[PDB]
Amino acid sequence: SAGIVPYQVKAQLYLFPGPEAELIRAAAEASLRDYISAQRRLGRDIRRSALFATLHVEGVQRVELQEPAADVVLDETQAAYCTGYAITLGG
Amino acid sequence: SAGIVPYQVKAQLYLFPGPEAELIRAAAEASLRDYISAQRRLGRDIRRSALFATLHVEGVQRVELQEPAADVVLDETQAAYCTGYAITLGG
Repeated sequence: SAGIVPYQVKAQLYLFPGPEAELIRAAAEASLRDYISAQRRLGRDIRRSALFATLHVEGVQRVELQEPAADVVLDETQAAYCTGYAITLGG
Repeated sequence: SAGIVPYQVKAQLYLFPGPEAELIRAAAEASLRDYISAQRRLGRDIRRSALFATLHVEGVQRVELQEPAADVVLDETQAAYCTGYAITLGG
């Protein structure tokens, strides 16, 4: 099999309309980048449920998560690598 | 007129191998009860993404959320009511 498993995170955040909206999105992105780094360091699977939790910073009413469409499960010889992310407002 | 829209929360928690499973489960349930009361008081929609975030307390690796199977979206005259919950351990 391939040794590196690629994944992307594509999500839309739905917020209440207000001036903090762009900031909340940046907070969600920072939280995500922290998650990406942590999972890389700990070599863990990428779970949709954890990504929802990661993106649900304060002010986020719902998260629509397009990618990854399914969990990223690694076999014993694989490592996961995030090939990019796109966190936008729904909203 | 508009009534009350019922929902239940059925989920299984998959935890990281380590401490006592039951304390983590109680914390997730406690977090859930807070979410239920908060949404009822604010009359907001019930979103699966928010429930994932709610159940992802420390120690939780993955959340399987059976119910509610879909988001509970209310019109301007409706209210949501949780008719019960079941938070169990996966493995």
